[PDB]
Amino acid sequence: ASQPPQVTVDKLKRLENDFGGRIGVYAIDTGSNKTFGYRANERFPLCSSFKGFLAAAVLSKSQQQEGLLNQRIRYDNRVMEPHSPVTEKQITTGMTVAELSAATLQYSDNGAANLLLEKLIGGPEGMTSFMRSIGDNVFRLDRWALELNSAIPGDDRDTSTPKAVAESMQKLAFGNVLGLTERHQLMDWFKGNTTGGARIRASVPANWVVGDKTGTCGVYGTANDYAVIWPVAHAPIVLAVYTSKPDRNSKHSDAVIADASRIVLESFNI
Ligand SMILES: C[C@@H](O)[C@@H](C=O)[C@@H]1NC(C(=O)O)=C(S[C@@H]2CN[C@H](C(=O)N(C)C)C2)[C@@H]1C
Repeated sequence: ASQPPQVTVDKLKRLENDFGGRIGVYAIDTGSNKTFGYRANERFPLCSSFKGFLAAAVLSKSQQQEGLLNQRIRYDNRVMEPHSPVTEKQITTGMTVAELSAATLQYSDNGAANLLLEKLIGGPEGMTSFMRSIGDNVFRLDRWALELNSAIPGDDRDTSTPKAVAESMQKLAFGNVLGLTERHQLMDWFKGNTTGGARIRASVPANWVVGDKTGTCGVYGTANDYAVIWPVAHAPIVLAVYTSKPDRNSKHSDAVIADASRIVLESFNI
């Protein structure tokens, strides 16, 4: 009862032509295992979207280190990265590992990301190692939170593919790589994300539940979102939407991400 894949491709190609850039998508119906991709194996910059996987890496570490989420981290006199809305307010108090993970995912706090990378996960190399450990052989993180957003065409640093992002989200949300407590916590963090209102969330009816993480590099019209979507009385759908434009000076488009998401989700004829 689903739409022919070529219909969906044809719609995405027209949207690409309107956008003036590249759109890559992959979606997984976790109940039927039906999938759909377009440019699904092309690399796109992750931008800040890696932070959802960073939070997962922290939870995986906590599953083996009792009490890790409650550990308090202080960062007096640290120079805080731009776009650190939570960490810049908690210097006097410090923040727990859980609070840092929630902030990095839900507010895209760069300071929280670099604090977790430095102090728990082992830098970009350790982030990449975590993804390898769940069978993602595509993801790579090469640089720290600010520098990874250059989004230069042809530069494979700090990239993944829509398929790999969606497949890794599926593993983390519903597979065995995290325990029940950790899955539930990860999903609750994604559900509370605050930066995705104009992207995948804008593509679904208001009574569906979404958990997501966005990325906005700020150059090369490059922006993205990936999500778990719970339709009414239907198995969850995992979706990744990544975009870029050839011109350094172009702006990204939230609306194109929302429209691509709508096209892909409608193709499952839920
Ligand atoms: C490198 C980092 O600084 C960015 C990562 O990609 C941050 N993460 C994103 C994101 O999309 O998640 C924004 S965009 C910002 C978060 N939402 C705001 C927004 O959508 N507005 C103001 C409309 C703007 C950061 C720069």
